[PDB]
Amino acid sequence: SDISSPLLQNTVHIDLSALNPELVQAVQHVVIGPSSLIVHFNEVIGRGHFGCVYHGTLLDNDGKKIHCAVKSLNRITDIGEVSQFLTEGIIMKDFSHPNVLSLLGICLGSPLVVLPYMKHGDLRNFIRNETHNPTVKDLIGFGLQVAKGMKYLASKKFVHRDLAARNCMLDEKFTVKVADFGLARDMYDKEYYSVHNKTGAKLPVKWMALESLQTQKFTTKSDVWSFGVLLWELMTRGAPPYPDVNTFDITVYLLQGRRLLQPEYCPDPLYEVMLKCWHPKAEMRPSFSELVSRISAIFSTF
Ligand SMILES: Cn1cc2cc(C(F)(F)c3nnc4ccc(-c5cnn(C6CC6)c5)nn34)c(F)cc2n1
Repeated sequence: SDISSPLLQNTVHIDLSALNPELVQAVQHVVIGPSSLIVHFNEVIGRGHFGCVYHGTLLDNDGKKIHCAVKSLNRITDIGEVSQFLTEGIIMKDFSHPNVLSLLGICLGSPLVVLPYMKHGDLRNFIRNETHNPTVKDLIGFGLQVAKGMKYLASKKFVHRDLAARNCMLDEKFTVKVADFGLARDMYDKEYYSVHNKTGAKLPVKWMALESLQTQKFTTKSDVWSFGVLLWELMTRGAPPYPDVNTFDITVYLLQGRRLLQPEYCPDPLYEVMLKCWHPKAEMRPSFSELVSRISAIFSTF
């Protein structure tokens, strides 16, 4: 009734006055009460170009304290670009898959992206840790899990656009979740991104398909490309792709027909899968449901 004590569902109207009405109801379904979440600003567990990520404490229908990471959007200053960002990714609320990063809620100067806590961090930093010992079968299992969640996202006609081993997280059961999409989309390691200078688009050149560099029209076939590079990172346990090829001549490398070489510890049937995902004709690349068929057969056998 008042300016000072409005109901929670109305605080979407108040603190997000630049939002679509369609989107007002969308983020009205996913509001988090401030008295139900404590944000630890004492330590940052993640930094992105829109803001930092903090450890949080979400309180549910019972007092149960579920750990979380809470993504801050403080650095995006324009309260109309914020509204655009919520327009891009609120569709995450409809997604539910064991291999996909879910969204717990949006709290409320910018809003707060409340996401499940990932005990083991991102997929790349895990496979690169000296003190970690994943076998060959393990890393293929990781590439199996991302293929499933990708197959789920592909079924929603959803183009993630930035599939890479730095953008998939690991919970405490080592379930891989595709992340870095929607409200979680950001640049969590700036080194690999080119900002286009007409479109503001952010480009992960080492992971983008060849048609994506020529046109900037991302598709479901272009994530298949990014998935085989993801296979490549796993088999090299997180090595940078194309260390002898800087971003500029990357197109010259791929227009010649040259791809990433077979790693020392990648089975030939798995490296053959990589080459099919990098086919110059996008419509002839394997689907994510065909990928899950091939990788499972490779993951079981030796
Ligand atoms: C302990 N924990 C931290 C979390 C961060 C997020 C996140 F930030 F929101 C997020 N969503 N998708 C992604 C994809 C990649 C990264 C990411 C972060 N760091 N890195 C390494 C430097 C490159 C990649 N984060 N991320 C999350 F949802 C849950 C989390 N749990």
